[PDB]
Amino acid sequence: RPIIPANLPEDWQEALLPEFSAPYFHELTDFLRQERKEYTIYPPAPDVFNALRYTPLGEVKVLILGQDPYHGPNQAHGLSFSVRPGVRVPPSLRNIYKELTEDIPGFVAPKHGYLRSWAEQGVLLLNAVLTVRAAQANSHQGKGWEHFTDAVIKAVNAKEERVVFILWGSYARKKKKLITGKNHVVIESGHPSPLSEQYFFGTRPFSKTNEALEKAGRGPVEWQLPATV
DNA sequence: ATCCAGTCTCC
DNA sequence: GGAGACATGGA
Ligand SMILES: [Cl-]
Repeated sequence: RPIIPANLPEDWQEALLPEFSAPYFHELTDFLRQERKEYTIYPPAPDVFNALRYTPLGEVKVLILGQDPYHGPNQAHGLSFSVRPGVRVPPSLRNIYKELTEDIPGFVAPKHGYLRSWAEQGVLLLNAVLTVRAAQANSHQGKGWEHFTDAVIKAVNAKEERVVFILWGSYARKKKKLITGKNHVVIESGHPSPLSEQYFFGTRPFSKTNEALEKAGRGPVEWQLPATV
């Protein structure tokens, strides 16, 4: 039987039905059940598909693709790079904020790390791999997620209206060949982790995104976050 | 003071 | 991919 996540927007359910029905996805699911039995796996299972829940396929105008979820306790909750109200801003997101402060005039980094207000504007906050074992970055690489996130990329690429794809890191950048739509734009760099920050700083992805959207008659993203959440 | 938050080079 | 070099600014 297909293993279909609950409460997805209908457009995602229709686009991704073949994935939820596929043998590779059944095998990925079985592996993840074993992993959750034997280890602490992030994010919590109810949150794994939250990026799709918060940004319907029809609303996507920017697709941010990181590597894999944050791998410490109470960090990841399915929107890449985001943390819940109350949670310390992780290093990657501190670096995102540093780059925004330089790239977008007037951006003021808030004390929180909650990025829901970006998802609500059409920014799909994805990672190439959607789960991780505690303390072990990229521990779930190469187990089936990449086929599923290829399918997500492909569904967005099939849209006619311009989407900006921002590929952060080597693993996310493997998706570049799938982005063939004539109206789409790809921005790529190193990941914003402090361990790769020399490959991220100065790449101006936020302004480049807004310029591309504007030239296509799409509205820019409001990158400023609320001061409190 | 230690620990802990990627990607390049050769084979 | 494997092994190692070089990767950081804070709690
Ligand atoms: Cl994440």
